Amino acid sequence: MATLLTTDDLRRALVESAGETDGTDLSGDFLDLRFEDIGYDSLALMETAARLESRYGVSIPDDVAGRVDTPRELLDLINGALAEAA
Ligand SMILES: *[PH](O)(O)OCC(C)(C)[C@H](O)C(=O)NCCC(=O)NCCSCCC(=O)CCCC(C)=O
Repeated sequence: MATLLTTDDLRRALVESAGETDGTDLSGDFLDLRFEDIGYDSLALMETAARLESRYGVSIPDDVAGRVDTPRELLDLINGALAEAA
């Protein structure tokens, strides 16, 4: 019932927020990899965040989206706010 955002969910959703950036690798452990390695833009991540905010019912300050380095931190932001909604 509580749709805790997993690595597999993120692997989908992250791609769902990238349009022209198709063809990266998000399958060979991207969780500790950096957004620069996975070819993610700055705006793309704001967008990724907003996507997740609106779907899961959370919120993340847009600057904090640019403060993350690795996807696990972004993921932490989501599930963190999600766990506050409980
Ligand atoms: P990232 O690490 O490249 O950082 C991006 C950003 C926007 C957080 C940062 O503040 C920045 O790029 N600052 C430079 C000054 C500036 O005004 N940048 C704008 C760049 S993109 C879009 C700006 C905007 O006002 C509206 C965009 C609306 C859309 C894309 O729909």
